[PDB]
Amino acid sequence: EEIIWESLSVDVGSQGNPGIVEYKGVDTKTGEVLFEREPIPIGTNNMGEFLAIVHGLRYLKERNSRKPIYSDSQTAIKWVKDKKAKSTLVRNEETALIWKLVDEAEEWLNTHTYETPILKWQTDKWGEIKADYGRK
RNA sequence: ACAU
DNA sequence: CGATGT
Ligand SMILES: [Cl-]
Ligand SMILES: [Cl-]
Ligand SMILES: [Cl-]
Ligand SMILES: [Mg+2]
Ligand SMILES: [Mg+2]
Ligand SMILES: [Rb+]
Ligand SMILES: [Rb+]
Ligand SMILES: [Rb+]
Ligand SMILES: [Rb+]
Repeated sequence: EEIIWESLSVDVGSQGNPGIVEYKGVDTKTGEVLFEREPIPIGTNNMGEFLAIVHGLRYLKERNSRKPIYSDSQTAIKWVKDKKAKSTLVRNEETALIWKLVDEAEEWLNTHTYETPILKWQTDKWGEIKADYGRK
């Protein structure tokens, strides 16, 4: 219904899908960029959306912050809930890095706890999430 | 269909 | 127009 402004918003950006993937997290209220991942040569939109949420969880936990996380990705929210990124991307030498990071993010989820609400950013009502890359 |  | 996902 209403935006929870006291929150962290995350999003993927890419060049191609599959293609070069990056992600970032921003303060929903101010747009301040709080973290940005260096581009990964090949990944998918959904893998990057998943990594962005898990990075947000780790970022907030390290800082003892109870803020929720907004994501625009129905898929990645479910993958985090399930602790399992069900990507179709081939696992090969070219995709090794993204898959390593996804595997490590799942491993983190399986070894840590959090109460962080992971909320759907309602793009249809609120416009683009504040972490968006402005590329579409 | 919906979400990217 | 193409792609990734539930
Ligand atoms: Cl990562
Ligand atoms: Cl909340
Ligand atoms: Cl959702
Ligand atoms: Mg997104
Ligand atoms: Mg975006
Ligand atoms: Rb902590
Ligand atoms: Rb964009
Ligand atoms: Rb979107
Ligand atoms: Rb589709």
